[PDB]
Amino acid sequence: AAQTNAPWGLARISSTSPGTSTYYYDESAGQGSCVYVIDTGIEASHPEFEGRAQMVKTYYYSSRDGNGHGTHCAGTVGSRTYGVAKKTQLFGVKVLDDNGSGQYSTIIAGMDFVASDKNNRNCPKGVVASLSLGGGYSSSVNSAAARLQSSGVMVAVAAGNNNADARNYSPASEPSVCTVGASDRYDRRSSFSNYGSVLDIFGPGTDILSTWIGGSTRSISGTSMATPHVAGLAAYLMTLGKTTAASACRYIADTANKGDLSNIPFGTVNLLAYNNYQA
Repeated sequence: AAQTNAPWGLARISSTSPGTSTYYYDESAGQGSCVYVIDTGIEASHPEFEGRAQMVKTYYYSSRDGNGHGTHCAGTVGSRTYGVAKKTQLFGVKVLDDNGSGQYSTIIAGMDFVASDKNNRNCPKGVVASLSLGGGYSSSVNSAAARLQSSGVMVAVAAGNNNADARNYSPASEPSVCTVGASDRYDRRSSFSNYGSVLDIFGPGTDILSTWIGGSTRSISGTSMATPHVAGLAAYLMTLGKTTAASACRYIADTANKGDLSNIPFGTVNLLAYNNYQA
């Protein structure tokens, strides 16, 4: 399938070269997979989600996304126009308040929620969790992410936006999950992207168009935007049967575009997420 005039990041993940604008992908499109977006919520009523999004849990007075961040990330995972995996099921877990903040204890509870809640959902092709959040190093936060991964969920987490080594941030620094840095449309490391040995992969993160609250759209930047590209890619590849939740991060690294990014510090992987789809 070909989506013309796609957001640059979608075109990038199906291309061996920057500078194109059509996204190419197998029409299975993540059907039968599920992606949990653990964030500020999801505006499930947005036409772009086509009834495939729902809120499953909140720790606050509403499950609505009063911020936009979670809706934007969910749109990159799975919206019809802005999403990588256009037929996946999206499940929102609101661990962040409408200002985008959340206590680590709530975030940990949300991760353990997903590890159990997947047993209440129909996801025959597999389960992914996208975590566009983080703070300073916490062994308890890392351990929660490790448990979620161990339970059979492909966990993708943001590297962070500090232009620093991600070893000092959580859950970015957890070795067993997929830690995602950000790149721009010219294949440069995004100016804010964290780096370091703990990163597994880069995805598009600068000037990413996606859904927003109030039935709208906007372009924003962050490792928060790169993470759902990788989460959606995992769901797409799992639906294709090419990999599993336990092996998808490694498979994405195996099949990535290699050595094409600039300003990657010595010791950080130079790997850009790529679907290897041959139309």
